[PDB]
Amino acid sequence: YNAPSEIKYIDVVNTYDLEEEASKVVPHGGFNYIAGASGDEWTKRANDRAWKHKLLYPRLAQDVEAPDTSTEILGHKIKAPFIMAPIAAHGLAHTTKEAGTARAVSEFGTIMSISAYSGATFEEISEGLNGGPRWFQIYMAKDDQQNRDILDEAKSDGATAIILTADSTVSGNRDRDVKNKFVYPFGMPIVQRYLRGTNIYGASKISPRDIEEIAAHSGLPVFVKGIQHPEDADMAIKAGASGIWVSNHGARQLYEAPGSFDTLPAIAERVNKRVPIVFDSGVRRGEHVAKALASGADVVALGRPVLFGLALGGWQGAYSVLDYFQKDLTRVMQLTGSQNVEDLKGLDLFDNPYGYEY
Amino acid sequence: YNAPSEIKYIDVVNTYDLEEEASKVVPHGGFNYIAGASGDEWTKRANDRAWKHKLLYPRLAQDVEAPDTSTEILGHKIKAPFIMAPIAAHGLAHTTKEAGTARAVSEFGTIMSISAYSGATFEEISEGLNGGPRWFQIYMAKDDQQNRDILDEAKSDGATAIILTADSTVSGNRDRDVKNKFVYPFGMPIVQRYLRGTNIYGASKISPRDIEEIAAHSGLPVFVKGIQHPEDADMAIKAGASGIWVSNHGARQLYEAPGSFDTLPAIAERVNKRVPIVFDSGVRRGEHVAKALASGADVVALGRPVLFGLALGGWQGAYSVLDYFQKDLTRVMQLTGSQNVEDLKGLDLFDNPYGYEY
Amino acid sequence: YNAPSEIKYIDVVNTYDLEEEASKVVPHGGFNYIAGASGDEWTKRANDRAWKHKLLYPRLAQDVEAPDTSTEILGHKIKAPFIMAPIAAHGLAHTTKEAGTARAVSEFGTIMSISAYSGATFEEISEGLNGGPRWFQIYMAKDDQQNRDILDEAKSDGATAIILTADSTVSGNRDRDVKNKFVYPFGMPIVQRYLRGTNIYGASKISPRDIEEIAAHSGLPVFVKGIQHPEDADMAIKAGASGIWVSNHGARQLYEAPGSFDTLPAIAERVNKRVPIVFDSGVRRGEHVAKALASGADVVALGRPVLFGLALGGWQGAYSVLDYFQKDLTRVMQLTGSQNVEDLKGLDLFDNPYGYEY
Amino acid sequence: YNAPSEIKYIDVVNTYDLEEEASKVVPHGGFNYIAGASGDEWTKRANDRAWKHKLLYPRLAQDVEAPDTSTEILGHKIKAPFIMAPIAAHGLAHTTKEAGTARAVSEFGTIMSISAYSGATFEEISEGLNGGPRWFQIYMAKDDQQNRDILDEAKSDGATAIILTADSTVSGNRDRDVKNKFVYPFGMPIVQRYLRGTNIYGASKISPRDIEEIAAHSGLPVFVKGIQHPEDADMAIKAGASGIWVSNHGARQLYEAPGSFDTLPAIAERVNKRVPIVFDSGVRRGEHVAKALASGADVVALGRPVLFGLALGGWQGAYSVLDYFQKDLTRVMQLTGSQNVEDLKGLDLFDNPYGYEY
Ligand SMILES: Cc1cc2nc3c(=O)[nH]c(=O)nc-3n(C[C@H](O)[C@H](O)[C@H](O)COP(=O)(O)O)c2cc1C
Ligand SMILES: Cc1cc2nc3c(=O)[nH]c(=O)nc-3n(C[C@H](O)[C@H](O)[C@H](O)COP(=O)(O)O)c2cc1C
Ligand SMILES: Cc1cc2nc3c(=O)[nH]c(=O)nc-3n(C[C@H](O)[C@H](O)[C@H](O)COP(=O)(O)O)c2cc1C
Ligand SMILES: Cc1cc2nc3c(=O)[nH]c(=O)nc-3n(C[C@H](O)[C@H](O)[C@H](O)COP(=O)(O)O)c2cc1C
Repeated sequence: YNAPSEIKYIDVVNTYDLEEEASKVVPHGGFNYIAGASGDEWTKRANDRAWKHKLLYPRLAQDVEAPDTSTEILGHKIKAPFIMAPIAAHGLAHTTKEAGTARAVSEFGTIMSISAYSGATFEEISEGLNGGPRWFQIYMAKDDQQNRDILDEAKSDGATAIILTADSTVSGNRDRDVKNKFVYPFGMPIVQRYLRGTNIYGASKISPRDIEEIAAHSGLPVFVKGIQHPEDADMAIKAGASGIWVSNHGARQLYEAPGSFDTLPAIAERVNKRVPIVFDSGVRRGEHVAKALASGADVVALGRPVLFGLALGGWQGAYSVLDYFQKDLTRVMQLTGSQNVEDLKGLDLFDNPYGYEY
Repeated sequence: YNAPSEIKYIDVVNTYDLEEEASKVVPHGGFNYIAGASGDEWTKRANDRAWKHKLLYPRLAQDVEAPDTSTEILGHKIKAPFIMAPIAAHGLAHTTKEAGTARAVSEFGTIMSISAYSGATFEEISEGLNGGPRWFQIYMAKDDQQNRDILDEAKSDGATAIILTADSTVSGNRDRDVKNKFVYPFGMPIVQRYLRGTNIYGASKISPRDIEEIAAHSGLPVFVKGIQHPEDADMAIKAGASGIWVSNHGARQLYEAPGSFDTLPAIAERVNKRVPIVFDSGVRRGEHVAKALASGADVVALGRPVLFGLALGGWQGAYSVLDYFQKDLTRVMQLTGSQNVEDLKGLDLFDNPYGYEY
Repeated sequence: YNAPSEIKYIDVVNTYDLEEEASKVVPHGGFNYIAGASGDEWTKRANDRAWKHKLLYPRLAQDVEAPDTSTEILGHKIKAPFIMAPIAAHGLAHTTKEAGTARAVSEFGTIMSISAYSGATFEEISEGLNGGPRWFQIYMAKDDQQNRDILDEAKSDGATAIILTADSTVSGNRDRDVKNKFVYPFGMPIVQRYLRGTNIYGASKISPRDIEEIAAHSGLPVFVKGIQHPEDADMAIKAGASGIWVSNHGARQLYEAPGSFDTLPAIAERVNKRVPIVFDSGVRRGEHVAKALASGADVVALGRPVLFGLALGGWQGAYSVLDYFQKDLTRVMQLTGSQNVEDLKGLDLFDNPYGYEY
Repeated sequence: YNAPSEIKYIDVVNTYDLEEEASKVVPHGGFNYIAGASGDEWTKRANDRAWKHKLLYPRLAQDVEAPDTSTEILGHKIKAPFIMAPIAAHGLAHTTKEAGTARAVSEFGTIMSISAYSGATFEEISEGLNGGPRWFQIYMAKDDQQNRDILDEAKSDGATAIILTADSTVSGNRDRDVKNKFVYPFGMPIVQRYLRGTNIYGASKISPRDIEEIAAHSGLPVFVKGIQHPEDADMAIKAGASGIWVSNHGARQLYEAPGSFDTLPAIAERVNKRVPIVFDSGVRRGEHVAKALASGADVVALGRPVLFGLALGGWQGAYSVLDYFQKDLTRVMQLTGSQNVEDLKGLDLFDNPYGYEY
């Protein structure tokens, strides 16, 4: 597998163009694994078009200070209200793999989410993180010893939250991967450390009782990731979740489902401040960060655009994408009259009943 | 007429691609007879786009068991909540014609619907069915002796329900067939057995009084097929129908009518459990099966995708399509938190007022 | 000007295809005069797409008789619920001009509307009409003697109604005609008979007072044509109109206005049976005739499709288009459970809030 | 920089075609500076498509007089209800730059808006204006001496209103300019007159307190430009604004915001006659002028179409565009039954919930 290896900063004009650019340097199979989605990708398109359902108003300012994008989540002060989403197998995008992404995320000043299906060992990731904050993403194993194992791993790795991904009991119908007959070219050292001698995908099982078990034994706040329905959010909190991570997995799971942003207000209204909300699935612009905040998210998580940046320039390319989002958000703050992230949470959005074609 | 004859399993990634694939092996006229629809096909497109009006939520599970797709209708236990729709002239798709479809349907474990306009004799179909359950579809004849004849045929053929198709008093404005000057290359042996010596299309007449007559004399439960309006459903039940088959005939009849799925909730609310509902016209994915169930159908009927599978691989190709739907539905069950078909009937759907372009 | 001259019947599969077909035989300038509309034609497209806003239901029959398309308007029994719209300069489409259209309309058995801007003399039209019913369309002249003149002409010509076109005070912004620098190649003998010695387009002025004047002096029922707003319909009736002709002139006048069919229900509700309603602007299918009837029109008027038929086959080609509409409507009647034109007035339409893309 | 220099009248059929025509004579970088907008231009498209959300009705007349497009704003009688929007750097379009635009605007008989970022000196503009009315557009400087300077400039230049642009604290994300690496080829003499010896873009800061300061010290009525939210309109008036200028800067500022016309009714309802409203951002047709008037604007401002006319023909080309709008509006008046600009303010618009695709 001939992944790119060049390390360089990139001039990000917008994140959409990074997809086609990365397609020229990433092997075909791996690129389509990253870029593709379930079915004919209608729900991936819905994730993108949902942002046109609620529109920003330019507005007058009420404060004289320059804008400040910093915020805090679970006690971590971060430079901007976005974190890195947990994504498997960064080596499909770049030879420096998860260590490269971790270096970009740590140097930028936000939180790295580590997929249990990382292609890098934690020691490799730890070198890139250089002490930066990290959260650990897990799937629910049928074998409860494996859950005890991975929770111990997360604690030993300095994780300050667990991300329990609920929406991946089985894979989505990812037509690109089926047609390409795609096969992972490398292993999963973190899960293999624990599975050796005891099928990896088939080891995973979630219900409210599962959430309760993980929350009771992790010693860390647990986000439940993949929530799209408000009653699930309520049930997850009552079962002990310390956070709700609104997501459809980048449209890589259930097909013919809503665009993720369209589900956020109903969830936020039901959560009603009880726990923090992370929002993902389709964030491509600073305007999207702002809209998610205005709609009840505390932070968003970034995914594909960062991986495409990693493909194009390693840690410096991924850093360029994070820098782009921070600068893009700053512009949106100026033009919406917002001085800080809290102001963005208070924005009034214009409801567009016409949708994408207007 | 040089229909395909090869028998093989096929790797179904999605059913949409089967249309173009079948177009390469089926003679032009017959293929466009199968694939085409009335007018400029806007209502066929509406049947397809209607599925984006109600979207599935991924949700947490409440049961530990593996998913089970089986269900029961009119006392028949079937492997999945879909049956074969009655379709004329399977010999346009494959030399093994209705016997090939019947073998796939019986081996899979669901119900075969036999069109009165079959190109195969019942003995030919019976060999494929090998004892499997079958329903018999009829049109209302103007000559009441022909109705007595075909009801006797159905009983002699072991049918356990009659499908009275109401929406075909005359043909739809099927532009493809007119422009191709298409002509059936073979006969209709089942109707000819009774019509000989006594114009076939012109023999057919329906009103509530017709439904009452068929229901009173068939000795079998009667589904009325082609219903799209709730008041017709109520009238049909009051006239003695034992089932409502919501359908627009695959958009092959009335043009500039709604997509069939959009009509289902209003019908289901009016039927209000009185009789079983079969839904068809546009089912292409497991998500569609689930949405129909959640909207009040007891089972769906499959049509064009199975015929395209038959064209590509005979009974094994048709079987591959049925297998695809069963596996696709299983995935949807996992991701919606559903353990069984009854759970699917209880799903909450997201209303998408933006329609297809979102 | 080299207009087609061939006379032949044509096999009409749909009326949309007649446009491109006619473009191959009609001189470029004249063809684009017939086919074009104001601005970028968005409102012509709206006239067409409006039909997808209200959808037909297939439904059970309640009567045993074969369908009958006949109806009556202002005492004239006509073979089907459509008449010929007043259209200028039929010689742009065919050398037999208005006489050819009149022969088709009379032989079919409906009403011919004669534009004051006919290229044929009345004697020429009269030969084609062969005694068939005719209505006379006028514009309001600034010179009231010209109004007295044309009303006398209409009476002498056997007209049984006047069509007062209100929506043409000035021409629409017809980009095709401006860019083609189109110029009428022949004269207007009917208006010239009266204008000689007394600038034709500039002779025309309407207000409720104008309607009152025409209705008081015509000796015939007056339809006011071009109505799109209900308050205008009420004002026109109170001023003495004997009919309301809902129309946007085939989108050839005001741009960025609604599709004509979308305006019909509000007008019909306000008219509330007081006078007959003629509907036009975008009728292309039997389904459109049915929908207009169900929405409050007594008849529709046909325009461009008949002219395209005339271009392709003279009176026999125009006849073929009328025959197509009658047969198309008959099919729609069968499938909607309608035995006669009154049944069509009682149809329940499905409201499609998604519009054209569904 | 090789700007066009030819002076000629042009035959304007519609203003949309002027864009492509100007692209053939304006240098690539400057043309894309004029034509482009933020992001992928979705909000520029929204400005255009918003006009299809409210549709005009053709209607009967209630007055006998010929239409009159004149109106009055802030005591200035103008020939038609549109003015020239403030636009920087007209020299990108034509060598005669702002003097050419000013000559067209003055000769036509409306108000010229002068951007503080003009490429022409005021003396150059004054020659073109030849005494015609002018308003002066400013940005809020951080250095309050610069605000005192520019307000003195405006008064010395005979300005009769100040346009305080609020929506440009920083530049929009104008992808065309970033990708073209566009750089202004000439200077800004008006701002340089005051900035010399005391970074131009970075000199600009607005809040209600800023509006109050400008309104208290200008000696002239102050319009606040860039308003899209009603509460900002109320706050601006309470702070001393004498006018509200509804605008999104031609979509050159905040991305993923509404089309400007969609924001106008809510603003007009809140302003509730307190001060005049100027509307801009997307006006391309006489129908748009009429719709803005009917929705609460007193006049509209024209932008890109006039600059494209200037590129194609200098002052005579810009004049041709103004003449086009006046003639186009006259047609719309005739067909809506409107005799004067006040009648246009009273029009009833058809609400189109289907949007652009209908
Ligand atoms: C290539 C790829 C791999 C992913 N791997 C994981 C994973 O291992 N665990 C997980 O919880 N989510 C995974 N996700 C989902 C992401 O966490 C996140 O929800 C998604 O990337 C957001 O959508 P976006 O990148 O289109 O904005 C993955 C997504 C992609 C595209
Ligand atoms: C080629 C073809 C032949 C059909 N023949 C019949 C028939 O003989 N009797 C009947 O009731 N329906 C017939 N139908 C309608 C089907 O029963 C069913 O309603 C339709 O196939 C469902 O639409 P779909 O296949 O697009 O999902 C036919 C449909 C097709 C496409
Ligand atoms: C070429 C052409 C000429 C027309 N001439 C007249 C006319 O002279 N008088 C009139 O009242 N309407 C005239 N109309 C409008 C028609 O009466 C009618 O409203 C229109 O054709 C209906 O739209 P459709 O043909 O697209 O269905 C004309 C329309 C066309 C296309
Ligand atoms: C090339 C260009 C330059 C502009 N410069 C200014 C400016 O200097 N000051 C300002 O207030 N608005 C400026 N605008 C915004 C215009 O005043 C106006 O709001 C916009 O042109 C209206 O949109 P439209 O031209 O698409 O109809 C500019 C617009 C363009 C296209």
